[PDB]
Amino acid sequence: QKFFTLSNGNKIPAVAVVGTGTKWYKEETDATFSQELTDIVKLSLDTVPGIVHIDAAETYKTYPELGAALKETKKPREEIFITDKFSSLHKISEDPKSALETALNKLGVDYVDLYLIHSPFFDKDLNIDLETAWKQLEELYKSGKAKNIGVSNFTVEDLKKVLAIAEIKPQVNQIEFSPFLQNQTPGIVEFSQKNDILLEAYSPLGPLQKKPTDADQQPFYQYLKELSEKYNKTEAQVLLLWVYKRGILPVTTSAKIERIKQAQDIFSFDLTEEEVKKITDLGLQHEPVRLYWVDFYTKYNSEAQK
Ligand code: NA
Repeated sequence: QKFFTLSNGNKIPAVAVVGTGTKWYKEETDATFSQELTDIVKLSLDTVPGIVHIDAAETYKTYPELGAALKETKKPREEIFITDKFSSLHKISEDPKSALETALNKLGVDYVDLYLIHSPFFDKDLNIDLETAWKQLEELYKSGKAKNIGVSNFTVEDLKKVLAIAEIKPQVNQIEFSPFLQNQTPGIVEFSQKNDILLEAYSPLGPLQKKPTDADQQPFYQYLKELSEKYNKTEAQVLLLWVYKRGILPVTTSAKIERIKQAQDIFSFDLTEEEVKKITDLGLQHEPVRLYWVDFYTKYNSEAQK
Protein backbone atom coordinates (compact mmCIF):
# COMPACT_ATOMS: atom_id res chain seq x y z
CA GLN A 1 0.00 0.00 0.00
CA LYS A 2 1.35 3.45 -0.92
CA PHE A 3 0.80 6.77 0.86
CA PHE A 4 1.25 10.46 0.15
CA THR A 5 2.99 12.55 2.80
CA LEU A 6 1.19 15.88 3.27
CA SER A 7 2.91 19.14 4.08
CA ASN A 8 2.60 18.33 7.81
CA GLY A 9 4.39 14.96 7.49
CA ASN A 10 1.15 12.94 7.94
CA LYS A 11 0.36 9.86 5.78
CA ILE A 12 -2.75 9.57 3.63
CA PRO A 13 -3.42 6.40 1.58
CA ALA A 14 -2.70 7.11 -2.04
CA VAL A 15 -6.16 6.05 -3.32
CA ALA A 16 -9.65 6.39 -1.83
CA VAL A 17 -11.67 3.32 -2.86
CA VAL A 18 -14.96 3.50 -0.91
CA GLY A 19 -17.50 6.29 -1.28
CA THR A 20 -20.43 6.59 1.11
CA GLY A 21 -22.88 8.45 -1.15
CA THR A 22 -26.03 7.05 -2.76
CA LYS A 23 -26.12 6.81 -6.55
CA TRP A 24 -29.19 9.01 -5.96
CA TYR A 25 -29.89 11.98 -3.68
CA LYS A 26 -31.57 11.27 -0.36
CA GLU A 27 -33.01 13.85 3.97
CA GLU A 28 -32.02 11.03 6.37
CA THR A 29 -35.23 9.31 7.21
CA ASP A 30 -35.39 5.65 8.25
CA ALA A 31 -37.53 5.04 5.18
CA THR A 32 -34.66 6.22 2.91
CA PHE A 33 -31.90 4.21 4.65
CA SER A 34 -30.05 2.13 2.07
CA GLN A 35 -29.15 -1.33 3.40
CA GLU A 36 -27.31 -1.90 0.13
CA LEU A 37 -24.92 1.02 0.86
CA THR A 38 -24.21 -0.01 4.48
CA ASP A 39 -23.57 -3.58 3.24
CA ILE A 40 -20.98 -2.54 0.59
CA VAL A 41 -19.19 -0.16 3.02
CA LYS A 42 -18.91 -2.89 5.66
CA LEU A 43 -17.93 -5.60 3.18
CA SER A 44 -15.22 -3.23 1.93
CA LEU A 45 -13.90 -2.54 5.45
CA ASP A 46 -13.98 -6.29 6.26
CA THR A 47 -12.27 -7.62 3.11
CA VAL A 48 -10.16 -4.84 1.44
CA PRO A 49 -6.48 -5.26 2.58
CA GLY A 50 -4.46 -2.48 4.31
CA ILE A 51 -5.66 0.94 5.53
CA VAL A 52 -9.01 1.65 3.81
CA HIS A 53 -9.50 5.30 2.67
CA ILE A 54 -13.19 6.32 2.70
CA ASP A 55 -14.48 9.52 1.15
CA ALA A 56 -17.67 11.04 2.62
CA ALA A 57 -19.55 14.35 2.79
CA GLU A 58 -22.27 15.99 4.94
CA THR A 59 -24.26 16.63 1.76
CA TYR A 60 -24.70 12.90 1.04
CA LYS A 61 -27.06 12.47 4.03
CA THR A 62 -25.65 8.93 4.61
CA TYR A 63 -23.78 9.27 7.97
CA PRO A 64 -26.30 6.69 9.41
CA GLU A 65 -25.38 4.01 6.83
CA LEU A 66 -21.66 4.67 7.34
CA GLY A 67 -22.07 4.61 11.13
CA ALA A 68 -23.82 1.22 11.03
CA ALA A 69 -21.05 -0.19 8.82
CA LEU A 70 -18.28 1.25 11.02
CA LYS A 71 -19.91 -0.42 14.04
CA GLU A 72 -20.39 -3.85 12.52
CA THR A 73 -16.99 -4.20 10.81
CA LYS A 74 -14.15 -5.64 12.86
CA LYS A 75 -11.73 -3.44 10.95
CA PRO A 76 -10.04 -1.42 13.75
CA ARG A 77 -10.35 2.37 13.73
CA GLU A 78 -6.67 2.98 13.00
CA GLU A 79 -6.85 0.90 9.79
CA ILE A 80 -9.51 3.28 8.40
CA PHE A 81 -9.01 6.78 7.00
CA ILE A 82 -12.25 8.80 6.90
CA THR A 83 -12.44 11.93 4.77
CA ASP A 84 -15.42 14.15 5.47
CA LYS A 85 -16.58 17.50 4.08
CA PHE A 86 -18.58 20.41 5.55
CA SER A 87 -21.36 21.55 3.22
CA SER A 88 -20.76 25.24 2.45
CA LEU A 89 -22.62 25.55 -0.90
CA HIS A 90 -25.96 24.36 0.48
CA LYS A 91 -26.17 24.80 4.27
CA ILE A 92 -27.12 21.72 6.35
CA SER A 93 -25.40 22.71 9.63
CA GLU A 94 -24.68 26.10 11.24
CA ASP A 95 -20.90 25.84 10.73
CA PRO A 96 -18.02 23.28 10.51
CA LYS A 97 -17.74 22.72 14.27
CA SER A 98 -21.44 21.87 14.58
CA ALA A 99 -21.34 19.76 11.40
CA LEU A 100 -18.46 17.65 12.64
CA GLU A 101 -19.97 17.29 16.14
CA THR A 102 -23.17 16.01 14.50
CA ALA A 103 -21.18 13.76 12.21
CA LEU A 104 -19.08 12.18 15.00
CA ASN A 105 -22.28 11.44 16.94
CA LYS A 106 -24.08 9.77 14.03
CA LEU A 107 -20.98 7.79 12.97
CA GLY A 108 -20.13 6.76 16.54
CA VAL A 109 -16.46 7.75 16.05
CA ASP A 110 -14.14 10.19 17.86
CA TYR A 111 -12.41 11.96 14.94
CA VAL A 112 -12.13 12.07 11.15
CA ASP A 113 -8.80 11.78 9.37
CA LEU A 114 -9.36 14.58 6.86
CA TYR A 115 -11.87 17.45 6.92
CA LEU A 116 -12.57 19.69 3.91
CA ILE A 117 -14.60 22.77 3.13
CA HIS A 118 -16.55 21.35 0.24
CA SER A 119 -17.13 24.60 -1.72
CA PRO A 120 -15.50 28.08 -1.91
CA PHE A 121 -18.99 29.54 -2.51
CA PHE A 122 -20.76 30.02 0.84
CA ASP A 123 -24.56 29.83 1.15
CA LYS A 124 -25.92 33.30 2.08
CA ASP A 125 -27.71 31.66 4.99
CA LEU A 126 -24.42 30.81 6.70
CA ASN A 127 -23.35 33.13 9.53
CA ILE A 128 -19.77 32.29 8.58
CA ASP A 129 -17.52 33.34 5.69
CA LEU A 130 -14.67 31.29 4.19
CA GLU A 131 -12.05 32.98 6.43
CA THR A 132 -13.96 32.22 9.65
CA ALA A 133 -14.83 28.70 8.48
CA TRP A 134 -11.12 27.99 8.02
CA LYS A 135 -10.29 29.18 11.53
CA GLN A 136 -12.87 26.73 12.83
CA LEU A 137 -11.10 23.95 10.92
CA GLU A 138 -7.82 25.05 12.56
CA GLU A 139 -9.39 24.63 16.03
CA LEU A 140 -10.72 21.20 15.02
CA TYR A 141 -7.15 20.35 14.02
CA LYS A 142 -5.80 21.54 17.40
CA SER A 143 -8.50 19.65 19.39
CA GLY A 144 -7.64 16.52 17.38
CA LYS A 145 -11.15 16.00 15.98
CA ALA A 146 -9.76 16.49 12.47
CA LYS A 147 -6.38 14.87 11.95
CA ASN A 148 -5.83 16.76 8.67
CA ILE A 149 -7.59 19.79 7.05
CA GLY A 150 -8.16 21.04 3.50
CA VAL A 151 -10.60 22.28 0.85
CA SER A 152 -12.45 21.16 -2.33
CA ASN A 153 -13.21 22.80 -5.70
CA PHE A 154 -11.06 25.84 -4.89
CA THR A 155 -9.45 28.09 -7.52
CA VAL A 156 -6.01 29.59 -7.14
CA GLU A 157 -7.68 32.86 -6.00
CA ASP A 158 -9.79 30.98 -3.40
CA LEU A 159 -6.59 29.31 -2.05
CA LYS A 160 -5.01 32.78 -1.79
CA LYS A 161 -7.99 33.89 0.34
CA VAL A 162 -7.24 31.02 2.76
CA LEU A 163 -3.46 31.39 2.61
CA ALA A 164 -3.84 35.10 3.58
CA ILE A 165 -5.47 34.32 6.95
CA ALA A 166 -4.33 30.69 7.64
CA GLU A 167 -2.42 29.71 10.76
CA ILE A 168 -2.44 26.11 9.43
CA LYS A 169 -1.99 26.06 5.62
CA PRO A 170 -4.43 23.71 3.79
CA GLN A 171 -2.98 20.26 3.25
CA VAL A 172 -5.38 19.14 0.48
CA ASN A 173 -7.60 20.49 -2.37
CA GLN A 174 -9.95 17.81 -3.87
CA ILE A 175 -10.96 18.65 -7.47
CA GLU A 176 -12.34 17.13 -10.66
CA PHE A 177 -9.31 15.75 -12.45
CA SER A 178 -9.05 13.25 -15.33
CA PRO A 179 -6.83 13.06 -18.46
CA PHE A 180 -9.69 14.95 -20.19
CA LEU A 181 -9.98 17.69 -17.46
CA GLN A 182 -6.48 18.39 -16.21
CA ASN A 183 -7.08 21.80 -14.63
CA GLN A 184 -10.55 22.17 -13.09
CA THR A 185 -9.95 25.94 -12.95
CA PRO A 186 -7.04 27.89 -14.53
CA GLY A 187 -3.63 26.79 -13.27
CA ILE A 188 -4.90 24.82 -10.25
CA VAL A 189 -2.69 21.72 -10.57
CA GLU A 190 0.59 23.63 -11.14
CA PHE A 191 -0.17 26.07 -8.28
CA SER A 192 -1.29 23.47 -5.74
CA GLN A 193 1.71 21.22 -6.35
CA LYS A 194 4.08 24.24 -6.23
CA ASN A 195 2.58 25.09 -2.81
CA ASP A 196 2.83 21.55 -1.36
CA ILE A 197 -0.96 21.15 -1.31
CA LEU A 198 -2.00 17.63 -2.25
CA LEU A 199 -4.62 17.36 -4.99
CA GLU A 200 -7.23 14.69 -4.75
CA ALA A 201 -9.04 13.93 -7.99
CA TYR A 202 -12.74 12.94 -8.09
CA SER A 203 -14.28 11.59 -11.34
CA PRO A 204 -10.83 10.26 -12.49
CA LEU A 205 -12.59 7.72 -14.72
CA GLY A 206 -14.46 10.34 -16.80
CA PRO A 207 -12.93 8.92 -20.04
CA LEU A 208 -14.50 5.48 -19.32
CA GLN A 209 -17.80 7.04 -18.25
CA LYS A 210 -18.42 8.72 -21.62
CA LYS A 211 -16.68 6.20 -23.90
CA PRO A 212 -17.65 6.97 -27.57
CA THR A 213 -18.82 4.53 -30.23
CA ASP A 214 -15.72 4.87 -32.44
CA ALA A 215 -13.31 4.49 -29.49
CA ASP A 216 -11.54 1.62 -31.29
CA GLN A 217 -10.31 4.38 -33.64
CA GLN A 218 -9.33 7.10 -31.11
CA PRO A 219 -5.61 6.89 -30.13
CA PHE A 220 -6.33 7.71 -26.49
CA TYR A 221 -8.58 4.69 -25.99
CA GLN A 222 -6.43 2.41 -28.17
CA TYR A 223 -3.45 3.26 -25.92
CA LEU A 224 -5.37 2.56 -22.71
CA LYS A 225 -6.38 -0.85 -24.14
CA GLU A 226 -2.73 -1.54 -25.05
CA LEU A 227 -1.58 -0.83 -21.46
CA SER A 228 -4.45 -2.91 -20.02
CA GLU A 229 -3.26 -5.89 -22.09
CA LYS A 230 0.43 -5.33 -21.27
CA TYR A 231 -0.06 -5.27 -17.47
CA ASN A 232 -3.12 -7.57 -17.23
CA LYS A 233 -5.03 -4.84 -15.35
CA THR A 234 -8.30 -3.02 -16.04
CA GLU A 235 -8.40 0.22 -17.98
CA ALA A 236 -9.77 1.80 -14.75
CA GLN A 237 -6.71 0.58 -12.80
CA VAL A 238 -4.39 2.11 -15.39
CA LEU A 239 -6.14 5.53 -15.10
CA LEU A 240 -6.14 5.47 -11.30
CA LEU A 241 -2.39 4.63 -11.33
CA TRP A 242 -1.86 7.39 -13.93
CA VAL A 243 -3.41 9.88 -11.46
CA TYR A 244 -1.11 8.69 -8.71
CA LYS A 245 1.90 9.01 -11.08
CA ARG A 246 0.84 12.66 -11.66
CA GLY A 247 1.38 13.21 -7.93
CA ILE A 248 -2.38 13.22 -7.18
CA LEU A 249 -4.74 11.13 -5.03
CA PRO A 250 -7.42 9.38 -7.16
CA VAL A 251 -10.82 9.25 -5.48
CA THR A 252 -13.05 6.42 -6.76
CA THR A 253 -16.06 4.32 -5.72
CA SER A 254 -17.85 1.23 -7.00
CA ALA A 255 -20.95 -0.80 -6.25
CA LYS A 256 -18.82 -3.88 -6.98
CA ILE A 257 -16.51 -5.13 -4.22
CA GLU A 258 -14.13 -6.59 -6.82
CA ARG A 259 -13.61 -3.14 -8.42
CA ILE A 260 -13.06 -1.70 -4.92
CA LYS A 261 -10.32 -4.32 -4.32
CA GLN A 262 -8.82 -3.55 -7.74
CA ALA A 263 -8.66 0.18 -6.87
CA GLN A 264 -6.72 -0.61 -3.65
CA ASP A 265 -4.33 -2.82 -5.62
CA ILE A 266 -3.18 -0.24 -8.21
CA PHE A 267 0.21 -0.50 -6.44
CA SER A 268 0.53 -4.08 -7.65
CA PHE A 269 1.97 -2.65 -10.91
CA ASP A 270 3.80 0.48 -12.15
CA LEU A 271 3.86 2.82 -15.18
CA THR A 272 7.04 4.10 -16.91
CA GLU A 273 7.86 7.81 -17.32
CA GLU A 274 6.99 7.45 -21.04
CA GLU A 275 3.61 5.84 -20.34
CA VAL A 276 2.63 8.53 -17.85
CA LYS A 277 3.50 11.27 -20.34
CA LYS A 278 1.67 9.59 -23.22
CA ILE A 279 -1.59 9.32 -21.25
CA THR A 280 -1.21 13.03 -20.42
CA ASP A 281 -0.45 14.09 -24.02
CA LEU A 282 -3.22 11.95 -25.64
CA GLY A 283 -5.49 13.35 -22.91
CA LEU A 284 -4.55 17.00 -23.54
CA GLN A 285 -5.23 16.62 -27.28
CA HIS A 286 -8.83 15.69 -26.27
CA GLU A 287 -11.39 18.50 -25.87
CA PRO A 288 -12.13 19.05 -22.12
CA VAL A 289 -14.83 16.91 -20.51
CA ARG A 290 -16.28 18.47 -17.34
CA LEU A 291 -18.76 16.34 -15.39
CA TYR A 292 -19.18 18.52 -12.27
CA TRP A 293 -19.66 22.19 -11.40
CA VAL A 294 -20.81 22.80 -14.98
CA ASP A 295 -22.91 25.77 -13.77
CA PHE A 296 -19.96 27.44 -12.07
CA TYR A 297 -16.89 26.50 -14.04
CA THR A 298 -17.83 26.11 -17.72
CA LYS A 299 -16.29 29.55 -18.25
CA TYR A 300 -12.91 27.97 -17.38
CA ASN A 301 -13.22 25.23 -20.01
CA SER A 302 -10.91 26.99 -22.51
CA GLU A 303 -8.00 26.69 -20.05
CA ALA A 304 -8.84 23.26 -18.58
CA GLN A 305 -6.69 21.32 -21.10
CA LYS A 306 -4.02 24.02 -21.38
NA1 NA B 1 -18.99 17.75 -5.72
